[PDB]
Amino acid sequence: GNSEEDYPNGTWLGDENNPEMRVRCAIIPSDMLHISTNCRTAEKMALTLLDYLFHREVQAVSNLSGQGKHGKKQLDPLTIYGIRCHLFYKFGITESDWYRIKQSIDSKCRTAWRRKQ
Ligand SMILES: [Br-]
Ligand SMILES: [Cl-]
Ligand SMILES: [Cl-]
Repeated sequence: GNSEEDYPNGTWLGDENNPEMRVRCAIIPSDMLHISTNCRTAEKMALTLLDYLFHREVQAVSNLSGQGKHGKKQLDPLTIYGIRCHLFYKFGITESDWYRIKQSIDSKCRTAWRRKQ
């Protein structure tokens, strides 16, 4: 989401006060606060956000780059940037951290695909 109207009942990933580090999403306010306090590492928060933001059927046919053996859709890039910003504001992730978090997201998408077979 670039705007509040995209998800009127949702939340901002990142910080609403920063136009360059915010992405509107479908997660409701109380659920976002639950994720904040229950997901105690950046990796756990990333993977939990992924399950709130992308249906498992979408995860099964997607990955970050949109590449695979018979094609994969890219996970929505603006939403992924929103995850990055959200993790930065909560945990202070570095570039190295983010690369690894991306590896964990891609592994989760591969697991979603395997579970369907
Ligand atoms: Br990004
Ligand atoms: Cl809150
Ligand atoms: Cl778990």
